[PDB]
Amino acid sequence: KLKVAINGFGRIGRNFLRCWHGRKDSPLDVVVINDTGGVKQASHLLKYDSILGTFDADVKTAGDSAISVDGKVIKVVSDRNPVNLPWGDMGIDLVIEGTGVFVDRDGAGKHLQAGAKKVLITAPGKGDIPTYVVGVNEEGYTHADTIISNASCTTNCLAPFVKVLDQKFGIIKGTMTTTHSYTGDQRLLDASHRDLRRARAACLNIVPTSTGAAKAVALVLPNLKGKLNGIALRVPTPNVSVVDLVVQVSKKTFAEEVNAAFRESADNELKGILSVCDEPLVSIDFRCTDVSSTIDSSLTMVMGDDMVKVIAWYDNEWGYSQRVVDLADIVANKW
Amino acid sequence: KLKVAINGFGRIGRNFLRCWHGRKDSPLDVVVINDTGGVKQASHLLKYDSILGTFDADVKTAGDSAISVDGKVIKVVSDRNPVNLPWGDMGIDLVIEGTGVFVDRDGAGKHLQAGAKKVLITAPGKGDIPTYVVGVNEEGYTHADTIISNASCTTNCLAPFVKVLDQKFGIIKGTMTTTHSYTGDQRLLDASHRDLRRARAACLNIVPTSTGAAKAVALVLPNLKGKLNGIALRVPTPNVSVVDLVVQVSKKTFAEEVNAAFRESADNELKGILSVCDEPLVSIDFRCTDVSSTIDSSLTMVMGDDMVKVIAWYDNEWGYSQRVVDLADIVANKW
Amino acid sequence: KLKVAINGFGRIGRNFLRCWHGRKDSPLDVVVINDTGGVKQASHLLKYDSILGTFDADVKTAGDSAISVDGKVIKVVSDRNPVNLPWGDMGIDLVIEGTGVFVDRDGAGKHLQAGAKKVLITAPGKGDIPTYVVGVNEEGYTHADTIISNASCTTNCLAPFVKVLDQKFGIIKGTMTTTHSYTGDQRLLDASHRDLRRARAACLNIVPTSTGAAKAVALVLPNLKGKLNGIALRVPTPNVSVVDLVVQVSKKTFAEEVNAAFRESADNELKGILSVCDEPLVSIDFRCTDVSSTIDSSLTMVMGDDMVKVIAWYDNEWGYSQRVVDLADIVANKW
Amino acid sequence: KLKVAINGFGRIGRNFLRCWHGRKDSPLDVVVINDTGGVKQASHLLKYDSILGTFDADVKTAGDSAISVDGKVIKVVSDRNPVNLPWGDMGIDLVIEGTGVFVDRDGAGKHLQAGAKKVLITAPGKGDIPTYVVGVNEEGYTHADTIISNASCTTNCLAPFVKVLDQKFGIIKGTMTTTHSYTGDQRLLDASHRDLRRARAACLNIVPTSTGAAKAVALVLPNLKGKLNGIALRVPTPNVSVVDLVVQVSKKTFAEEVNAAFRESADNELKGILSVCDEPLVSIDFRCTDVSSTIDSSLTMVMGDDMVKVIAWYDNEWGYSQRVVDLADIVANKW
Repeated sequence: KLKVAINGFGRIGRNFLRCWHGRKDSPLDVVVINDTGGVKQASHLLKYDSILGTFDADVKTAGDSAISVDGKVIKVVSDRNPVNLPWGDMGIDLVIEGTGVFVDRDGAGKHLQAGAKKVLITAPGKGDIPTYVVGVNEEGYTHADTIISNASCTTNCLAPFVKVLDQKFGIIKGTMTTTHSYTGDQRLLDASHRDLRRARAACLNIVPTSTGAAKAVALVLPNLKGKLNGIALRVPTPNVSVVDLVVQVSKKTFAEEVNAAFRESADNELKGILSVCDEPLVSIDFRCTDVSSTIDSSLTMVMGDDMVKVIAWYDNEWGYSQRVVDLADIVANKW
Repeated sequence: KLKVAINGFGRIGRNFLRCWHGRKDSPLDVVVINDTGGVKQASHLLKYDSILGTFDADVKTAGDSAISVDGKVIKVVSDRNPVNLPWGDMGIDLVIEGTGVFVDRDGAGKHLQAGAKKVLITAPGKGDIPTYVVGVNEEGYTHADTIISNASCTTNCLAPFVKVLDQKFGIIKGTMTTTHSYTGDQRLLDASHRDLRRARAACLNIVPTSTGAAKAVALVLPNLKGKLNGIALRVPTPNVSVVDLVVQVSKKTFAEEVNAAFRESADNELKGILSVCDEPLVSIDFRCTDVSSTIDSSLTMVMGDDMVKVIAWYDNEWGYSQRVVDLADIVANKW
Repeated sequence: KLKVAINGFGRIGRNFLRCWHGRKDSPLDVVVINDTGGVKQASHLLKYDSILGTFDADVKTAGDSAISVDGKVIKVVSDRNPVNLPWGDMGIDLVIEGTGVFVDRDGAGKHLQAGAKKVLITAPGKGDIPTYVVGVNEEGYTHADTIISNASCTTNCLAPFVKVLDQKFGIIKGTMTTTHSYTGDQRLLDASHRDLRRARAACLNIVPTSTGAAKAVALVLPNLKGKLNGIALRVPTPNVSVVDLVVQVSKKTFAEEVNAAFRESADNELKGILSVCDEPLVSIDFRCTDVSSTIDSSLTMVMGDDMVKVIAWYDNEWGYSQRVVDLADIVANKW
Repeated sequence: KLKVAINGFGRIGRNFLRCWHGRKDSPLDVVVINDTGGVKQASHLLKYDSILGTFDADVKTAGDSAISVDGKVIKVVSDRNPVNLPWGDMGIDLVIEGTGVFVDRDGAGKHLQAGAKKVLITAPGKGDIPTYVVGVNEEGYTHADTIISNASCTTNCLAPFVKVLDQKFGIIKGTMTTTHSYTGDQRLLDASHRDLRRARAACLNIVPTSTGAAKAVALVLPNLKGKLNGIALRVPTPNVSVVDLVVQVSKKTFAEEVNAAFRESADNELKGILSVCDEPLVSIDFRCTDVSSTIDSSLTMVMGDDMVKVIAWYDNEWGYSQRVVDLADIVANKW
């Protein structure tokens, strides 16, 4: 139904495509991809992937500016400068902005110059741009919004249960580490990088970095402004990340009661978004799970009586892309 | 000077040997090794190691029950049952117990049956056994002690700065995660293990596990009984681990003041035991450092005003072995 | 139809179970598992696996000596000594011997003492034991055979195309390296192992080892006795291995003609066993492929005019288990 | 003595610096580095490295355009376009060209425009450019040569023993695989790359690639023109690579006799360049070895009677840089 274009056909982009493609009765129709990489490359990389594994579809080139996915021809255009793209002419309604570069209203604003009606950025914006997280504040999406964000996938992991915690015990202050699967921009071998931590061999190192995720939460849960801070440690697992959140709450509680509250929500207001796992699983068991955030219930601790600790696993790539589609077809669904 | 025997010549054992061997004017003399592995294997494995790298010494077999290390002949005996070992006859004074199995007074007690004068266990004991951590409570070692422990190397990392924090701001309650290099007992591929978490491929997984380290701290810093809890996440780095400690203190403080307190101690009561790093380093930069614990100062945070967070790197193998020698030559030094 | 028992429920065993379970109209019925590990563990490990990924089935305990797989109850018994097992009473026809230990006629012979009618060993035997490879010599299986082998999965990879090469160009002599995914018996950290190469950290090392595979080929392709030798290099990829075979042939040929011969067979006598890949794929694209051996056609070289080189990818775990079922239901099919 | 400038201060460049710096009585003096990265970064990255480990030196910034290495101030300049660099004014004699980009006489020729007297490229050139390998053809270096190459470090590994083999048994034809530590230009995660093989996650994959090394050998051992071909398989080890060379020789030989010939040369014409290892070592034991190439003698095979197979380990980074200095101080030594 909704005329959809994907800007950028790297990990996030391709990820969105196969996510959308696996859906029951998608309100969305994807007609075009803007990628400078070329049609041969876009095809190949869409079909094969070390993390998501081979795509279960007939993916091939259809001429020299399109790919088919089981017959379904998708168009492929190739401009570096977004103001050019034949959006207008192709009557595009929603752009998935996955390049990572055009995060402001001034960079992303270039898409509505090509004559596109709405833009969804797959990354936090630099102010004045409304971020949204399905399960957290999705209710607040006006149709008037021309440019919207979906935040980091860490924030997509963290916000849902922070909501639950805040709603039910009342976060006073808290801090958080994100044990995080290594990520594209890091260095295979020690080499040049603006972050001297991130210049360093990704496969050999626990590498510390800043995370936007803590302050970023405040954007979608205003009640938490300046109550959280964080750090990330990139580790040599390719995918699947864990958040390690310590908060102090106002309602005296205990480990078991916390876990009950998450289950309460996992079966109700967050069904499909939050899960609670009561099994002794390891990181690679959360590969390809459809939820933003799974609480590892055996690991929840409360010291005592008000400092609560919570460990949640998230699939950094797939779980996030799932949300992007969840957001995109709310945009579509209420037109 | 001190007649020293090493029981068990696996990682911990060999590690102790090359640690001792690199020392200025060692009060210790190592004369015997009890290993069922054999002399060819003990030699080879002592010379070559993926983590510590090739040992800078002439290591070779000397006949069939001894190895030389640059001429210095060390004897090698081979009984499974410790009550047998010719300790008495060889006049052994101090046994480094590195097998991991004989942790109680009833298992380790078997060494003084062979006629050994004192035993040092390289692991926490099961009650009635005094643990000791150099920098923390080493002052309390009586000579009367026949069986002593050195705790986990995690506790050896954590106790020193927990001391500082407790002494200076006063820990009320706190919790802690140990991002930890994977460890020998874990599974290369998914296979049988008492811990279903630990049955799982070590090189592919963030694997959660219990850590003794938090309660274990209380043993050496009694003021902290039941104030700390913890968890570990084994990750696919071979060596070099980080502790991620969140506490609530009673003296309102700020990130910068905390770091000053560690530096205060790193230059004084903990010189050589605690360091503070002001450089943006990554895990593999702490390989082969001589200290129990290095604070990553850029990472210290305080929210607000009393919840303090501290990240410290430790070399799990080398730093710990360094302490074992530090303990062993206190035992020797005051005879 | 065929009454089937699985001895040993580690990687190979569990692998066979989920392989069998995914089949169109299996002639096989699996009724019992002999595993000392326990029912809780066998369930969990059957459901979750880092290499094959979560099993797409309802796997759970059914009482204390059985597991269900989507309702289908499988029995679980637990003796260490095979002569005991209630095979006779349970009327077992075919034992999948996956423990790895009972490879001779004298060790495996213990199963027919429990009153089992035929045994299939999932590893090369020590002489007098007929090995079989589907696609290579499966035609020669008499029903009289009480004990049969399926060789190494390396031999299962190598034999098929060695056949083709031998049949069509005529191998004179040749040599071969198996770049091989690391394997269970290797060491996570440097520690005790009969092979001093294999004592060493698996995740950090290219580790050289002996392979049975070259001489083992001669067993199923007698024409090649003493014409091949090999070595393996274990590498830090978990699964998916490559064979790097150099032969000298008698029929002067060229890279392109060789590849044509494999395709000839991949579409005919080896359809489902050998594939030829004309795509620039990497190791992790061959995960979960159903064939013994995929030729990487872009990589075939001929120097000149008679020294041919061939690179084939194989899934060490899954592809092999697929064959085990292929063998097991030939045994069943011709009763 | 020799006025030396280093162009490019990435892995190869920094590697050369610490290599030169560790030398007995270097005829070389390094006075300048051209790096766009900046002085803070160049310092840090020179001091810390995941592969070579912390540099054993006082490395720090000295003002804003220089670094000190134990007092010894080295200058740091920063132009992208080489024709600009103040070589002339600084009286530079020899440029180490380590950027990788300026490999032709037309790109590298730009350095002698800045007024530099000789250039040494750390990579194969595109024709008309003399390559040199110490131990192989170093005798042929005229002083007239303004632009020289040092080939790939694979060729630096392979050429020495190919020489020995050719000299002593006489290579007729042969083929070769290079199991190779992953390398900078590969992809941390599946992403855009001219080579679709090399676009793929480096840490998860055995990735096949073309190697220049086989044809490249012919350049330094002309007798072997069109007698060798090769392929590489990048694997997830960071450093330390192995060459797997199969040749057919004319002198009927046997495994043991081959190995004797290498030892013959390792103690004579190739002392310090080729070694022969008779120990069951693994890849990570060859870290930081000073030789181009170590033969793994236990692995040599001869089938039969004339197809010889040889496995040699090389340190891709350090061993090569060692040669670069070996070449540079021949240039210096005969002025």
